[PDB]
Amino acid sequence: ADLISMKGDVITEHQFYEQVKNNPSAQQVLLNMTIQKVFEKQYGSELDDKEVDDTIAEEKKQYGENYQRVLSQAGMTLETRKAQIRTSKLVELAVKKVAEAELTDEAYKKAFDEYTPDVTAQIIRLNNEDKAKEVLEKAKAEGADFAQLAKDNSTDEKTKENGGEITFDSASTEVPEQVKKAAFALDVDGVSDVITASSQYYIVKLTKKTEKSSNIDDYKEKLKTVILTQKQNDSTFVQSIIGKELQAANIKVKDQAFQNIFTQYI
Amino acid sequence: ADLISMKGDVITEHQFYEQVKNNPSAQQVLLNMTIQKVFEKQYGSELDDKEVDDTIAEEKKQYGENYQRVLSQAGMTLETRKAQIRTSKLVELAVKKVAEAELTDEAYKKAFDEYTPDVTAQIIRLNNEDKAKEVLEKAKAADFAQLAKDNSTDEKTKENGGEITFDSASTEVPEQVKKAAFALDVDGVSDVITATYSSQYYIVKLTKKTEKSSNIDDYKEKLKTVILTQKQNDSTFVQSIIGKELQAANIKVKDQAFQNIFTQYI
Amino acid sequence: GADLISMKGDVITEHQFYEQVKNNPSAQQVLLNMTIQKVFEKQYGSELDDKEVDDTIAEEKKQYGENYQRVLSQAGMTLETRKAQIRTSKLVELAVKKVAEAELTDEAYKKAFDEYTPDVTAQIIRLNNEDKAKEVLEKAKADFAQLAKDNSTDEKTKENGGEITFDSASTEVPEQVKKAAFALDVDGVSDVITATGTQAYSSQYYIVKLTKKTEKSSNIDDYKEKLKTVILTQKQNDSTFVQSIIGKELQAANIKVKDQAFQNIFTQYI
Amino acid sequence: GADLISMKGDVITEHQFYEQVKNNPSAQQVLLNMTIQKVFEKQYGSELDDKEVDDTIAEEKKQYGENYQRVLSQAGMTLETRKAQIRTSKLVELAVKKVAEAELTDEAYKKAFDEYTPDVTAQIIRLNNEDKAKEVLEKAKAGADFAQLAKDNSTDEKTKENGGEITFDSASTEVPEQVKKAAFALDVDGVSDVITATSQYYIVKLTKKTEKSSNIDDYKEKLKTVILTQKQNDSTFVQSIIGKELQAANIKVKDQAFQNIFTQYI
Ligand SMILES: [Cl-]
Ligand SMILES: [Cl-]
Ligand SMILES: [Cl-]
Ligand SMILES: [Cl-]
Ligand SMILES: [Cl-]
Ligand SMILES: [Cl-]
Repeated sequence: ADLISMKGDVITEHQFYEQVKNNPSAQQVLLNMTIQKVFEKQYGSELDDKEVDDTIAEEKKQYGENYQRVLSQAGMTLETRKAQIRTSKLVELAVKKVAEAELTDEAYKKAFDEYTPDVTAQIIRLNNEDKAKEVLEKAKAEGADFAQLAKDNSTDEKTKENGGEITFDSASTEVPEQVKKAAFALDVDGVSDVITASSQYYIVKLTKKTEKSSNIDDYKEKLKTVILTQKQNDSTFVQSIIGKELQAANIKVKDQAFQNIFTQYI
Repeated sequence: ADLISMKGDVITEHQFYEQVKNNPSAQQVLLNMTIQKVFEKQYGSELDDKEVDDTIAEEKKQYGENYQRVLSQAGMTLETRKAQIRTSKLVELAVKKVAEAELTDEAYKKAFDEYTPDVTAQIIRLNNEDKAKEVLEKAKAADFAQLAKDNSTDEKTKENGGEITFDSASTEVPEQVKKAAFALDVDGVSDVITATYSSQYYIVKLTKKTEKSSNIDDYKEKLKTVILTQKQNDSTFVQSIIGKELQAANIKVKDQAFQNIFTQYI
Repeated sequence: GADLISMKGDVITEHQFYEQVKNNPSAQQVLLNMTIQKVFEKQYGSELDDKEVDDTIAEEKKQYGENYQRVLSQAGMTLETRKAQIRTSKLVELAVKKVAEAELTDEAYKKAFDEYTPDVTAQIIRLNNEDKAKEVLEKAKADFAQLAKDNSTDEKTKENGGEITFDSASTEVPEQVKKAAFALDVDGVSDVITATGTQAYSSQYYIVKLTKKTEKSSNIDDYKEKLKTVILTQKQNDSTFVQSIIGKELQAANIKVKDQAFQNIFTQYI
Repeated sequence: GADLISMKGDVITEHQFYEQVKNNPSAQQVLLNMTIQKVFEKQYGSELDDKEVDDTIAEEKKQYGENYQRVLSQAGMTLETRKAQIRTSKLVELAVKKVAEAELTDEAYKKAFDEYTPDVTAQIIRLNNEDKAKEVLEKAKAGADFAQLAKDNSTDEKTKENGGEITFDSASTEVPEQVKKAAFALDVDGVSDVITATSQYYIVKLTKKTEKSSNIDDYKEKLKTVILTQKQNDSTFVQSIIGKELQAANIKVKDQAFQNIFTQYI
């Protein structure tokens, strides 16, 4: 109950709460706790722990020895960050499930009209931007071998061996969004500009293009993936899903200090 | 008590405490609560309430009609800010005492040596260097008061012939103007002095100069103010006084989560 | 030792003048400053290039102009020993930056990261009169770039439609202007902000229009360098800190004060 | 020459210290004072007994008490140099007196005579508070005996025990100029209003007024002492005497650093 003690006085946990409740950073914590509980009740039994555990494991490799430090500077630990990813994946799972159910034929067609089928291309991934520009000037030379440039310079171990080559749709998650839209904009044998997506630098050469069908029926599972991704990144949709899940949980704010921050949702 | 309720669950105050205690902005609130209680205990009787009201009055004038908006951004009200300002003055007061107590004869000797008593002069300030050179050829040959009235940009001195009295400790006039002025003879005109958002140009005419007395007591309080004002703005000094006052209060941090924000002090 | 003054049937020698001048407070400071110079040259001298010292004294000569020679006399300096003083100052602040860097804790970085607010773009309109600021405020309830271009006293911002980018740590913008701007929403106009009438500056009045706001990241490393500089420049301007480093460095030299007259001026350090 | 400071692999010597310190304005003042001291000690020194200085030293030492060592330190000085300063001061005034005596003229005597007011006996009640002064002012004007009012109320310890009584002329420095001019304007046995000197508050009663004689010969020696004392307190006169005495010594400045500070005299 006592947080701090001194000569002739103490600070209690409740005294600490009564001061800190007006802090906007602390108000955000109660909002995020409420989003966690509501979404845990609704979709927590549907979300596997392996979905969270793989992502927190994935994130630990990206930072490595800096991971303990950066979390402590943000005021977090292994558990609190795990809860944050879990919360984020519960909202995403809810957006996925509500979107899936609302998939219309009129929706499938809109995606179908803007869809692109398999496109083979040679991609070179880079770290240094000075290298990326130096690789690009070589790629536009008279008899420039794009394959050897990929073999010599590219960081991507999987495509590096095969002269940077890769095949992908609009629905592929294995290549970035900015990289794909650059690839579809090119003519065949066209080399892209330096595409950017502690970030990564890409150059793409368009090799092949495949014909798209009239019949939508065979592209159903891939158009589904495009529409879901669009809904995952439509913030107006994501905020509605949060708002509607909170309204369905029937949250009552007991202390009036936290009344305004829930107004966006309630 | 409960803070949020929903279908078959509540977020309790203690659960909110357990999440929010790691929040860096929250950790600052407890530290400030601890500083507020200790400094009130020791220096509260000495501090008069009127100069706390002078600061919040000045602060209300600065922001004007942005004050409630700026206060809400910080997560505060007029009352809680007035408490925060009171704490600042209690720390300021304690810092002043320890600075007063650490005054040596050597610091006075040094401050006395570097001090130059009040001189009276006439200054012309200009934005353009080549206009300052044009005005200087007139000034060095002349009615200096009129030249200031017609050319000077300093709106404070301009109207009364560019007239000004200052000593070495003066913050009204720049270092280079002061030093240039002290080095002049009476009725002498300086060269263009350049003070360094935007650099300015100056022409100084010395009217009068006070003779610096032998005895140090003649400028005792003026030198005391120089030495204390310097210590008041040293963050390292202020943070050391806070630390020593917290150690004299015999603080025990009971919750491990706050241990780190206190190690700098205790 | 030589003779400094000669009269009929008597002289003042250099040793006799020394034996009197050693009690002069100003003279005791000169021995202290000669001591600081020698120690800081031995330690950090090799690191400092002479070009930067030549830049400072060249800048300084332009600032004073033909006043400079006259001004150096009053400071107890010739051109040579001023150039040496500037060098010593640079060697001190160089040494203070190293120890400040070496004493950086994670809590210092964390506290700075918490209090720091990232770059926001905005348009400002500085004004001399209060009644004119009330006039422009109601008009700016609008093309804020035009209202800046016509009315703004700040000639730096006026050219680019009043626009400016700044952190919380920017000293280019006043504290109350920054705090007012961070409290706005995007495309939001503040009421009149007032920099009050003090001795140095006359009272200024500001109207702020927030244009862009960076979202504050979760990763400290995105702002590490800006947070590093604000913590270091704080310690650089702390007189107590600089004095402690000087005192530490003088203690490391193992200085023996031979003449008793100077013992007290060294006691603050040793 | 000897070593002042030593450290690892280096020393600062006396000559090195001299070559630096000689450009310092305060150090240049010391040498000018040493030169004034040696010249005046050579010419006039035999006339001044050290008892004269020792009496003045014992006066200061008895005043400040056991803070005497500290107040000398605070003034950038010691017993030996302060003793030398008093000595040099007394030899200058002694030398100035001789020139003043020889330059006495009947014009000078006539001007002193016109401004002179002869001996006046008056009872002064020195008061620290203005409220307490106006109370005693009422009591004196009523019936009342003025000697007891001074005994039972005056702060000046010397006059208090003698019934506030003191005798003086226009020359006497032991009573203030505002009090003297008030006293000369009263009628015999008349009481003044409250007088402010600057802040102490005086009430005068004129006991005895000497009628001023028509003959200058009746005040010859007193008027002489006025003229000489006036020449003593005239800074321009004193400086000129020091200046001319330095010229007579045939002073060569053997170092160009000190050339300018002597040029103020020679
Ligand atoms: Cl093929
Ligand atoms: Cl504050
Ligand atoms: Cl002391
Ligand atoms: Cl020096
Ligand atoms: Cl707004
Ligand atoms: Cl005493």
